[PDB]
Amino acid sequence: GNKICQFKLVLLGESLVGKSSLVLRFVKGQFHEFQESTIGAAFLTQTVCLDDTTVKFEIWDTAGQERYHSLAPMYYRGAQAAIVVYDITNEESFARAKNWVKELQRQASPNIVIALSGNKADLANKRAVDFQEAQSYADDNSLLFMETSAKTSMNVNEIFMAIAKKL
Ligand SMILES: Nc1nc2c(ncn2[C@@H]2O[C@H](COP(=O)(O)OP(=O)(O)NP(=O)(O)O)[C@@H](O)[C@H]2O)c(=O)[nH]1
Ligand SMILES: [Mg+2]
Repeated sequence: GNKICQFKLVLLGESLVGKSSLVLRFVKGQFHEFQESTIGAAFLTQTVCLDDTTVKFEIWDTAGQERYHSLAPMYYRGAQAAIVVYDITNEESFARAKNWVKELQRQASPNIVIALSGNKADLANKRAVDFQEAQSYADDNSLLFMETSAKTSMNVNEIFMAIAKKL
């Protein structure tokens, strides 16, 4: 197909849940066991083929540490989609993700497409967040949910493509 679409996507979530790893996996096909905490935000782009449309993602990978919270609107204002990420081995990171969802629903664009990534799914032997519980939470709040693993690549391209399809 010859159609071309471009959308702005932002990743939000508690520090260490794997936002930069998810983006690096999707954009560069890389995964680093040792990834330094992001300062402010990082920016990357990736273009994919969806049906007869070429979709380019402009991705803002935000730093999740609390000291950067006040910068968040600079990154999510104007975003057409967001991926809120938590770590399936850490319930507090899941609670933090719910508060990011609330902030987006109240302060971001009214028509933003919000996805929820239960990341580090490869560490299911240390699970702290029940899959069905997270799926129900996502369903009830109109969020596109998938468990992902930036480490193994599980559902990484899938979550970005599912978002593209809904934009
Ligand atoms: N097992 C596993 N480790 C992962 C996964 N995704 C990220 N990690 C690891 O978790 C750590 C932090 O990842 P990183 O992507 O930097 O997290 P972040 O959410 O960007 N942190 P910040 O918000 O501070 O920038 C790294 O050691 C990374 O290798 C995953 O899917 N599985
Ligand atoms: Mg990061």
